[PDB]
Amino acid sequence: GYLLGSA
Amino acid sequence: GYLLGSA
Amino acid sequence: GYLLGSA
Amino acid sequence: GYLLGSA
Amino acid sequence: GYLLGSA
Amino acid sequence: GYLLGSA
Amino acid sequence: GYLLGSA
Amino acid sequence: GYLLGSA
Repeated sequence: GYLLGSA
Repeated sequence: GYLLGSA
Repeated sequence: GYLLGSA
Repeated sequence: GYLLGSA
Repeated sequence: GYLLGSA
Repeated sequence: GYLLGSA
Repeated sequence: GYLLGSA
Repeated sequence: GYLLGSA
């Protein structure tokens, strides 16, 4: 699984 | 922000 | 924040 | 299992 | 900032 | 901060 | 597994 | 198992 994000 | 997650 | 967990 | 996070 | 994690 | 753990 | 980030 | 983090 993976998670990709900007903040 | 932007988010993409998958599992 | 962002979270992804799996079990 | 796994856990991925930002804070 | 930016984040990518995978497991 | 950022976290990834797995076991 | 891996984690890549900027802060 | 492993743990990877920033603080």
